[PDB]
Amino acid sequence: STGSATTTPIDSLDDAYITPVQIGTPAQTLNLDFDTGSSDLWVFSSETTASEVDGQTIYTPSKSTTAKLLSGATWSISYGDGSSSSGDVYTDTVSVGGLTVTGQAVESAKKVSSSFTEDSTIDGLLGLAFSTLNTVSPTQQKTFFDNAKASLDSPVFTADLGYHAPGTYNFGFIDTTAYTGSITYTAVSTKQGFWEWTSTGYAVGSGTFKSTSIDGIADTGTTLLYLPATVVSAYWAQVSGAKSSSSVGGYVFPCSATLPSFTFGVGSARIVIPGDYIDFGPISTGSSSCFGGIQSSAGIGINIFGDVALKAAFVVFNGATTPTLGFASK
Repeated sequence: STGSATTTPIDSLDDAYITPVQIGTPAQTLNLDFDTGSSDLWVFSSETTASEVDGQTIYTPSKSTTAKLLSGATWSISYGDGSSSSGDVYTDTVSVGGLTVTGQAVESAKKVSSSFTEDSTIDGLLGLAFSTLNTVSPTQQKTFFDNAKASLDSPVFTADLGYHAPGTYNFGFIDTTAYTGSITYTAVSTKQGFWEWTSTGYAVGSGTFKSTSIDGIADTGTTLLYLPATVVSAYWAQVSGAKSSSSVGGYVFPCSATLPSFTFGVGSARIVIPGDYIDFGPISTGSSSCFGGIQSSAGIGINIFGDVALKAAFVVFNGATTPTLGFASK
C-alpha cells in the first residue's frame, strides 16, 4: 500500500505546514501538523476545555462508530518551545492520503497551552519520530508510521516541503520525478528517539566549505534552523547590520539586506538553502528589523534541521531495520 497527501503552509512565512487527515467512521477530516520531532498523534476534540478552543476543527469520538476508549490511558507532552497538552486516548481508524491504519491511538486533548489555542489553522499534531518517545501511559503506543510499516510497499516516507507553496508527504514509495540528481543517504542514530544524523559541514554564501561534524535532528515540526553559535555567528557576520537581540531573542537584520545562501553537507553532497528562505520578515508590523531563519542552538541542547533546511531538499525518512536519512536537491 501507499499514501500521498498535500501539505500546505499555514501562513505567508511558512511558519508550519498542515496536512488533511481522516479520522473515524464516517471520516472526520482534521488538518494536522506532521512532526518528525515527536511521536504523539493528538487532536483538538469534544473533550477539550471549551475555553481553549478558538476556531479549530475538533474530533468527536462519540460520532465515530470505530472509536474505542483506551481505558486508563493518559498522555502528557511538552515541546521544546514550552508548549504543552494532555488528555486521554481513543483508538480509531486513521487515513492519510489513501493509506489507512486501523486501531491507531488517537490522543484526545483535554488541556492545551496558549500557543495551540492561538493557532486556529492547526487541529493537532501527527508525530513521526520513533515510537520510544510516545508519551501514552501506562501502555506506550506506536506512531502512525510504525503501524503502517507492515502494509507499505517500502518502509519509507518522504517530505517535499514547499517554499511559500504547497508540498507533499508520501508514504511507502519514492517519487523519482520529485528530485534532481541522486539521493545521498546518511546514517541515523535512534538512541534519543529522533531522526538524528551528522552533517559534514557548511558554507556561507560563496565562501569555502568548512568540514566539521554537526550532529542534529531532521524535524519537520520546527520552523527554523538551529545550529551551534560558532556557525551562526559566521553566517550573520556576512550581513551588514545583523545583530543578536536579547529583547527579540535571536538574530535580526535590516529588512533592506539581501541574505547569503547557506550550504550544509550530507556526506559528500551539498544542499544549498537560498538566502530568501532565511528571511522571516519584520519582527513586528511595519518594523525595519527582520527576523533571521538561522538561530543558535546554544539554549536548546540540540541542533535542529527544521523546515528552513528541509524545504530546500527532497528528504527520505527510511524506516528499514537500520534507519537512514536521504537528501536530494530539487
